Amino acid sequence: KVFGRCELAAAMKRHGLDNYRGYSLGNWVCAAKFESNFNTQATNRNTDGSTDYGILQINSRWWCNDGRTPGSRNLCNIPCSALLSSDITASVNCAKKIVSDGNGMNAWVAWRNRCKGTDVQAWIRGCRL
Ligand SMILES: [Cl-]
Ligand code: NA
Repeated sequence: KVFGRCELAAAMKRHGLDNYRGYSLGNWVCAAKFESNFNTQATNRNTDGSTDYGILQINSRWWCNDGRTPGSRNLCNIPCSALLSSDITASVNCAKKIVSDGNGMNAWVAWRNRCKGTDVQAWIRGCRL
C-alpha cells in the first residue's frame, strides 16, 4: 500500500504516535516519507547483509526475523514480513520500541538527515486529524 500523506498521519495518530516519547506527528510522517516514500512494501538491503523493511524501514539486524541475517536479534519478535502489510500496526508497535531504546528517532538516518531540525508540522498541514 502506498499511503497518502494525510491518510498515513491519521493512521499514525490512531496508533498512538502523536507526541510518542515527545515526537510530534510531523516527525513520524516526515521519516516515513523519506524512508519509504509512504510505501509499506519498501525493502532495502544493507552492506552487512541485513535488510530494511516497510514504511519505516526497520532493520533485520536488530528488530525482526527474516531468516537470512546470521547473528541478528529479533527484538520486536516478529517476522520482518509482517512489517510489509498494508496494516501499519506491527510497524508502529516495533517503532515505539525502537524510539524508546535511548537514541530516539536518531535510529532513522533519513529522519536525522532530512527531518530533524526542520518544520515537521508542515508534513501534517491541511490534514483532518
Ligand atoms: Cl528523544
Ligand atoms: Na533479525
